[PDB]
Amino acid sequence: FACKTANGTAIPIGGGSANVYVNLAPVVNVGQNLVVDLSTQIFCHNDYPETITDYVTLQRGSAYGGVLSNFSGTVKYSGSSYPFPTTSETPRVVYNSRTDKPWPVALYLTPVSSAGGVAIKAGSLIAVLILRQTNNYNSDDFQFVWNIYANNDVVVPT
Amino acid sequence: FACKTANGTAIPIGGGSANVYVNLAPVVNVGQNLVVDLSTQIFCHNDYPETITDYVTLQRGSAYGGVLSNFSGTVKYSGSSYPFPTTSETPRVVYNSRTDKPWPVALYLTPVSSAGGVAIKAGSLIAVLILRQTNNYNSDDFQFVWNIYANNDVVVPT
Ligand SMILES: OCC#Cc1ccc(O[C@H]2O[C@H](CO)[C@@H](O)[C@H](O)[C@@H]2O)cc1
Ligand SMILES: OCC#Cc1ccc(O[C@H]2O[C@H](CO)[C@@H](O)[C@H](O)[C@@H]2O)cc1
Ligand code: NI
Ligand code: NI
Repeated sequence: FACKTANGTAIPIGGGSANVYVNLAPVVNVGQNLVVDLSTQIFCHNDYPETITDYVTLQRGSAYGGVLSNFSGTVKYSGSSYPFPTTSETPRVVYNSRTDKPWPVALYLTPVSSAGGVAIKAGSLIAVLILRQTNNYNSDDFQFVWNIYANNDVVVPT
Repeated sequence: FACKTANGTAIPIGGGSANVYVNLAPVVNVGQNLVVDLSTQIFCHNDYPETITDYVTLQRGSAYGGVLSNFSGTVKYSGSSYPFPTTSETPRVVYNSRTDKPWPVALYLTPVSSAGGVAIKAGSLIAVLILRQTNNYNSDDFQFVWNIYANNDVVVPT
């Protein structure tokens, strides 16, 4: 089991850490949502699916920088929604193919009501998402840690 | 099969990730190349050359930060040249000795016409190069992920 990012990098068997740079809507008004869809960015696969089932959770999601201070939101993982920053590990999603498949994580973020002007700075860390991978085969229990960065400023107009 | 960097770190049998810092020409004009030769830094060896042949490709090369935004380039891998960021996995290089041999990868980067001022920041991630290793012996298929960082600022004069 290993993962890769779009036009990007890989975190190999055994886990590790990587940076993911995402383009964000440049303007988001109070009452609109900023959507950070990692399912187009992070892809994973099972290396021996004919005998091994891989189990993958979002063990934890935390907010940083402008997202931490100026937005509130939720995280959607494989079709269910949870608080973000997270309060517990999600249910497992099964990976059972050698073909790269999306990690089905998306953040749905909305400006706090007093936010105005530059709410997220270009180049800044906005989130850390920990993918936890286990299996039905051995004692493997690995973390794949994704540091998520904004490529551009996001402005909340006034 | 494992790899190390000169005065540096190691990625052991089975693959993994490591960080590599490179010195860059401090001033580079439109129409000139920054040459980043990793073959003097990254070295690999075969752990059982008497019965095993190791096959090593450049699986993917990706650009980040100032290189992604301010440069275009190519990669030379074992005597052939390709676009960088890459568009496919290269042909293989054979490793058949216990003696350290260079991984023969070099990047040639040239500023785009909008580059001006500090086009690459000191300390910043500039590229990821993924070495994929297999053999003629078993099912081993491992990735060695090299994160390339700039040691110094590179300026594009205006
Ligand atoms: O002889 C035939 C074979 C084989 C094979 C054995 C283990 C293995 O582990 C990785 O791939 C597994 C499956 O994706 C993971 O569950 C492990 O955590 C680990 O990443 C992958 C392939
Ligand atoms: O009885 C003596 C023996 C033996 C032996 C079997 C496998 C092996 O794998 C490593 O070294 C091999 C050769 O470098 C690699 O192809 C593998 O992927 C792995 O890194 C090394 C030695
Ligand atoms: Ni694989
Ligand atoms: Ni060795």
